[PDB]
Amino acid sequence: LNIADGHARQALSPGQQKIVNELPVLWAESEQRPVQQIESEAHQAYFTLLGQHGYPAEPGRVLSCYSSSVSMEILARSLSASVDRVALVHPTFDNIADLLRGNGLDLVPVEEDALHGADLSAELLSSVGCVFVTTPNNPTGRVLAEERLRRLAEQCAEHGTVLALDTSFRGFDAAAHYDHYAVLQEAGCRWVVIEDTGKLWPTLDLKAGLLVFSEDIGLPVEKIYSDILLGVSPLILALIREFSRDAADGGLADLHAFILHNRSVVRRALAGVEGVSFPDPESRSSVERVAFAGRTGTEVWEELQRHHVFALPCRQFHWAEPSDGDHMVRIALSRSTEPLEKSVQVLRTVL
Amino acid sequence: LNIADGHARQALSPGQQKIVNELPVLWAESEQRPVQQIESEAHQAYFTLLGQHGYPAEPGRVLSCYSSSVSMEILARSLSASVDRVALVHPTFDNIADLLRGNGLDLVPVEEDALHGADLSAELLSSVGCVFVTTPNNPTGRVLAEERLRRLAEQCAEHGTVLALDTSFRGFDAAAHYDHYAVLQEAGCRWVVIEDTGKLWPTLDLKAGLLVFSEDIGLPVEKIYSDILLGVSPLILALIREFSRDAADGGLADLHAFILHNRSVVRRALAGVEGVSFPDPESRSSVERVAFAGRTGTEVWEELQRHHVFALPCRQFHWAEPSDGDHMVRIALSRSTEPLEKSVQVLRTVL
Ligand SMILES: Cc1ncc(COP(=O)(O)O)c(/C=N/[C@H](CCCNC(=N)N)C(=O)O)c1O
Ligand SMILES: Cc1ncc(COP(=O)(O)O)c(/C=N/[C@H](CCCNC(=N)N)C(=O)O)c1O
Repeated sequence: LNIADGHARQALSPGQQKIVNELPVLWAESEQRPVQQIESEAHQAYFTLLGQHGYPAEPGRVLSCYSSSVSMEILARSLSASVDRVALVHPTFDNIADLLRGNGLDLVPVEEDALHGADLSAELLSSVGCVFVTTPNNPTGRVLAEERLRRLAEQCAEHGTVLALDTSFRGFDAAAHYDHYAVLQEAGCRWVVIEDTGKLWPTLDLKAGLLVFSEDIGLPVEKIYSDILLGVSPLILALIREFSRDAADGGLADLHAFILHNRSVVRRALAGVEGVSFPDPESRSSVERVAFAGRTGTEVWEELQRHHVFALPCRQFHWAEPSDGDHMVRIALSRSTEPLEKSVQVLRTVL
Repeated sequence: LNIADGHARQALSPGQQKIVNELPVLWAESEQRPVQQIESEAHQAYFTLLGQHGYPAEPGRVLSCYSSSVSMEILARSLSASVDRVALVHPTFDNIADLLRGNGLDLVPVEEDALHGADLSAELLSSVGCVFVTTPNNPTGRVLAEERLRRLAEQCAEHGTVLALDTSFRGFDAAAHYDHYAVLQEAGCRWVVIEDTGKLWPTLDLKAGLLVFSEDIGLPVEKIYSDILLGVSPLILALIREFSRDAADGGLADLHAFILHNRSVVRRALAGVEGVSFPDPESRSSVERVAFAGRTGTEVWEELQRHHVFALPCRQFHWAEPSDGDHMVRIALSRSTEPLEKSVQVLRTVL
């Protein structure tokens, strides 16, 4: 009863199973056509699916990577020559912090209330070479609103600061489907976006990170990318294209309704308990934070393990101040509903 | 007419076509069995296929990565924690150098004749924390013989040096099919090997790098691997498993015969031209160097392009002295014979 890893483990839909049934046809197509044609079609399907109409479609402005984390490694190393300090949203997915810090960058935490609620201080922006924002954020689900993205982008441009976005959870929240690329190109900061197909669908970790960057980024992303790969499998791009097309023809709506149901299953199952609260009431992400007073997320985690239920304590996400996450756990929602409901039912009895 | 990229673009055999036809069955399998089980089966079939029987089969000793270059990035960044200087075979695939140099390692080139023909000097082993050998080497095809691998491993153990091997081309040459792991364990040096499935078969870049290391490696490979990925798709591991089994069942002998045929087609078209010569007469790799007098490899490439034939100039492999490769191009042999044959007929008239 794994509710820890955020990737999708629910069954395929009928439309998605039909895609999988035609994998030999996609293989034939991948053998027959220029990879670039399929990649263009995959990018267009995925970006247009999620409202990113102004993405740069000239071949080579979007670099297909095996994963978001590969893209992130390329970005961190590309930053490390010219940047000492990154302002990083806190909490966020902890590997972002480990990848930046492992490549020699010093991190400055920016709390969410500060990031979403007001302009960043000039003193901060002038003291960092990059601002890095996960939107929708993991674990909180919080979406950087369009006006805030615009003001942040403008401020980064004013300060010569790179604006980097990790938009991996984009597909789950329509609030994140306004055209980010329009905003960034309009603002004219040096920017980079890491899109990710890998959390949306149960494609057995067949996915791509998509590293997108402004023409003036002034970082060696293209070169270091080239150092790591020539490209991703056309079969995976064809897969992405088809899953995006199925998503465009109602699949995406069905996925939102399914995550909403599982989020509901979780909140109904725990609402009467303690002492329990749900810090992110408006989140539509595929992961869910749960907070409780009295006990520690680590304790709760330890006890759930005894019952073969595996969630995540939240300490790891508060990468600058782990005690900040002492009283919360994270629960994965991209799960078949029956196994998910068993999981939180154990959680309820433990509490 | 692409004869540049090393990856395989020849037609599927009947038996490989049959594996592609079962991709939906392998998908359902991947959904239903623990990834670790499939991974162990994939590893066992690939290592055993190529004679690497003493590979450490305990889970977690073989780290499955999206590609050999991802494995290489992990190794490079791990080395930089405690190593300043790496001795690297020269020429070799230039990403190996660009990844090491880009993670902050200083490179000492070791020409192939030094590496294969004599012990490494005490002066050299006093100055480097790692020796890195690509075997079979790309682009030369040169195979590190068992006697030299043993002696190299003995010297690394004596000095405390890490011995690192890149064995992506292993499957093409039966001279590389003696058990490298037995040699490395016998010597007791710190060692790391990057195996790669992606050059052998036309799998549309569905592949894994396999990062294997001694228990005393004393480098943070497990931590850095974990920061970049959790694992590779079970569908890709299942495919590796099935392609390795088809190869054990005669595929591999047929592939050796196919590559030999195509090498003969190239040499048939060219060995009487000019001024033309073949630097690596004994190579059995899927890539082939051609030398010429008078003109430059870059200039041959430009003329080939005009006729829509894309080969590779060799400068980039001589990563410490590119002018060493000024008079050579590389030709990909993992190609359908007819396109390859058109390609060299064009290259013939050019020369
Ligand atoms: C905002 C964000 N950006 C990037 C990544 C990197 O994903 P990647 O592994 O490279 O495919 C994550 C990962 N989230 C983790 C899944 C861990 C990887 N899952 C997997 N099985 N491949 C989580 O939320 O549990 C993330 O939340
Ligand atoms: C000894 C060696 N170790 C690692 C690599 C990295 O392999 P990877 O691209 O990560 O799957 C190569 C690559 N050889 C290059 C292929 C270029 C990549 N092709 C692709 N389509 N992804 C060649 O010889 O042409 C190599 O020769």
